[PDB]
Amino acid sequence: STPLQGIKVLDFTGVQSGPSCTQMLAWFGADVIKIERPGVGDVTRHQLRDIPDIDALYFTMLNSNKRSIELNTKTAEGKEVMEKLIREADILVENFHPGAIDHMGFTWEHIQEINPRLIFGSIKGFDECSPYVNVKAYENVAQAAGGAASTTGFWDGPPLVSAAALGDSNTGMHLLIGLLAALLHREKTGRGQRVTMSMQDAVLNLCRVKLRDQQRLDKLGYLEEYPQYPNGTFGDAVPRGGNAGGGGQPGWILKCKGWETDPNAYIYFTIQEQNWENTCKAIGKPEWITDPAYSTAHARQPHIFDIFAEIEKYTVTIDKHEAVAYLTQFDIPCAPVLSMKEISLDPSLRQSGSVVEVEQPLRGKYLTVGCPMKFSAFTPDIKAAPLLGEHTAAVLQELGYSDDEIAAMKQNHAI
Amino acid sequence: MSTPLQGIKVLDFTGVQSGPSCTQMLAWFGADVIKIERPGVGDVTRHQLRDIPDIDALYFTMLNSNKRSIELNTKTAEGKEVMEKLIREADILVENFHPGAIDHMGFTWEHIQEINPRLIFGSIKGFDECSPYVNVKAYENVAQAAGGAASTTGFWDGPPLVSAAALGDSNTGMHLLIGLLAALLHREKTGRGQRVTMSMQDAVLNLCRVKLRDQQRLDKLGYLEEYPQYPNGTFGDAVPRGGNAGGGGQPGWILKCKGWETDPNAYIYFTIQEQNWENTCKAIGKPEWITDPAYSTAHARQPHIFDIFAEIEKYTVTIDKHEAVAYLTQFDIPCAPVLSMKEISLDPSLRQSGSVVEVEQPLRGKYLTVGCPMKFSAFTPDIKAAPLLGEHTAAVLQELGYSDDEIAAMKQNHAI
Ligand SMILES: CC(=O)SCCNC(=O)CCNC(=O)[C@H](O)C(C)(C)COP(=O)(O)OP(=O)(O)OC[C@H]1O[C@@H](n2cnc3c(N)ncnc32)[C@H](O)[C@@H]1OP(=O)(O)O
Ligand SMILES: CC(=O)SCCNC(=O)CCNC(=O)[C@H](O)C(C)(C)COP(=O)(O)OP(=O)(O)OC[C@H]1O[C@@H](n2cnc3c(N)ncnc32)[C@H](O)[C@@H]1OP(=O)(O)O
Ligand SMILES: O=C([O-])C(=O)[O-]
Ligand SMILES: O=C([O-])C(=O)[O-]
Repeated sequence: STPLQGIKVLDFTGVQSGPSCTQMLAWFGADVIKIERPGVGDVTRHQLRDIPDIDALYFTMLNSNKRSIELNTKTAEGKEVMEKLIREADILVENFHPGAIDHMGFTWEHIQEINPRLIFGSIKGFDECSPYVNVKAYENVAQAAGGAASTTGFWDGPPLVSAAALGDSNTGMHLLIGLLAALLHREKTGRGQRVTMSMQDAVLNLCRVKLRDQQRLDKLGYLEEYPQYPNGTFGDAVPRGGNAGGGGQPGWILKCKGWETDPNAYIYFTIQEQNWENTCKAIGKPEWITDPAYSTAHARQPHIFDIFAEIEKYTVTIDKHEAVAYLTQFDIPCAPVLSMKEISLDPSLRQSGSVVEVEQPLRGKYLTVGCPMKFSAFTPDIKAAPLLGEHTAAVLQELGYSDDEIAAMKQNHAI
Repeated sequence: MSTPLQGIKVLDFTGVQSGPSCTQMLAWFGADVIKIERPGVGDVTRHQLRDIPDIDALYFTMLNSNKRSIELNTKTAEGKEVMEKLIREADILVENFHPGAIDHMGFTWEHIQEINPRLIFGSIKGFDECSPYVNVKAYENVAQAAGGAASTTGFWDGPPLVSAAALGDSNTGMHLLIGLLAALLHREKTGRGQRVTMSMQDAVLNLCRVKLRDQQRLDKLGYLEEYPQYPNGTFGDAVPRGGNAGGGGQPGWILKCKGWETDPNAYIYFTIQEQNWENTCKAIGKPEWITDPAYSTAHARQPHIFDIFAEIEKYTVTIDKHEAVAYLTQFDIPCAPVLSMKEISLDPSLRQSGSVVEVEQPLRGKYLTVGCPMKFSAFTPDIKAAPLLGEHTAAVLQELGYSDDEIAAMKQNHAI
């Protein structure tokens, strides 16, 4: 068995936020029916193609294990099919621009009459209450609005976006939590419900510790662990802190051998509070262990960049991998800045099922990020992403449509 | 009637941020969450970066709302027995201790199963069990380094950069939460618990799926057509940093608005949406660019896209970010202000949506927390104070069936 065996999902989503969510649902065992615009399909099929005329990697990495139907829900037949699908499904997911699904006639209120057991998941850029409620949102728009860009980067540089999908995949993961909770809830109420998740909120959730800092800053007028303390200045808003420890312990990104030509010849190095002695032994500074300018976090802070400068006299003489292999003997929390190339070839990520080679029709092999959490009682089986409308006939037949009904839909551009 | 996890009992061994974010959500969903804490010490976040002397820090109160706290030393004969009885009565056990730590207490996953075959065991670590870094301690930024985020965040002429967002911590907690919910759904069918593990490296990698897409494109082709480096810069063998480029979204950049020279947040993100070129040109008074073949497609714009962004900035710098956005959105341009944490903390709509929540804590009074991020039509989480250390020890022990003599003996023996 799988966790979602028997669950039926209607997947209206496109791009990244919505499809990351329903991809996971499929991996957990749900039957995920991707509803696509006839002749067009999810925009990621044509975005940044690396092989001419076939589905792009953006699409294949987000749509493994799904089924694809072409269905134009703005036709009379399409709306009826859509209604039959809602009637038989457990879950409906959409991440269209605000209004979009409503204007098809498929608003929450109509959905409940058709299927009171259905769980409706909706992703938007912004909440119902927001002044930005009808604003279209892409990844970095949510990063700006959710507090991440404000607090990421350097104090003497611009706001900076994160490479990580804080707005897209992160939001899809947050809706997934809601959908799972809603399934557990339905076990008790006998009812579906609506779950919404905004991109702004998904970003904000991950910046909880910066909202901690803002309150500290409001009360006190300073942040004792930030690079600006005590010889710089604070304004009224949490500032950017470069490569400071954030939610972790004090740390920095340090150069290792190769840095002048290799943009990834670096480590993250943590000065953990209780590990100062080991940290000093590691770098051959036994005289720093009990020196009152060095022995506590509070004393180190005013000259912490001298201390990082001193660790860097060692780290630049060896490869990041050598550097880490040594320092971890001293129980220092550290790790190489791994490039996407190193991650793509890393044997242990293959073994753990974190990076998965999948075979796609026409394309052949590609790599995807696998199911990130591991279960002792089940292993996801990660498969190819569907060709556009590959499963239209089968889905219509499962609903009870005759061959004549299907041929009429095709004639009428409903599929 | 009725919350999603009503009747669910959770044993929460977690400390810091990754495990506690997970169990906080479990509590908001209705679960009874028992935080097991070291006697006289508690979760380290109680003492980290206190803004008020002698009381629980905000790091703690923002991560431990709605939980119960017991002081219990599981290294004592009594503590191990209480722990066993707690595992027998619980649905879920969550831990994020250093590698080895919970094993060395005498309830190994294999031992947990014998005690309660219905129990779901959730475990967070920095790295997976076959990683060469399996025993490495991981904080937030260590996971960001190892998971590919730091490598691909920042500028091409600067260092790797960490993200402010908790990619390693709260993100990993959210990923374990997904596993725990799925495992509860799976138990409805099997009648059995299971172990769910989540590493911090994997949580970061999951959010960088689009950079793994780019690595493969780069391996096949030798270039990334949408990256700032194309076509007039150079590519190496690894996905490079691209500054404020659109990433998984459409081409875009962080642009200066009025005040930028003194306000580090006087900026917007501006997206050039492919199907919106005409409106974009109208917005900026460049009607002549609509069909100019140097401008009319994404492919044609790319070699001189920073000129285009520079031209947008001649408008955006004359006006403040909020006005810039109210104007541009009339043209269907995807944009938003770079909101500071100050703006977010005071934002009325975030209060109205339950996204920023004012909670009243004993001794401290009011604080703000990030609320339950997704919204449910059939239920509203009730977000409460975080527990004082050991506040619920007696209650939990009595629920297990211990007498007053048994509890007094535990206290004498430093088991609580
Ligand atoms: C917000 C964040 O999560 S930050 C990111 C790091 N967090 C993670 O989730 C990654 C996994 N965890 C870790 O790597 C580690 O817990 C770290 C690096 C965060 C911290 O490690 P440390 O502070 O050095 O030790 P840690 O808090 O894990 O445990 C210390 C000891 O307390 C013991 N302990 C914990 N709770 C109890 C208890 N109730 N009774 C008795 N002992 C206890 C542990 O078993 C361990 O003891 P041991 O070395 O004698 O076997
Ligand atoms: C790369 C990233 O950053 S991903 C960010 C994703 N964003 C979200 O998830 C939040 C909500 N999404 C959005 O705001 C938007 O979908 C955007 C901005 C991402 C993209 O929007 P657009 O490309 O302008 O249009 P979108 O794909 O939403 O829909 C366009 C039309 O297709 C229609 N449509 C969708 N599926 C179908 C179908 N099966 N049959 C007929 N029409 C359909 C929609 O109803 C809409 O029509 P309408 O404007 O006449 O009402
Ligand atoms: O959390 C921290 O960074 C600290 O304790 O200094
Ligand atoms: O997705 C993109 O960035 C694109 O299509 O250029």
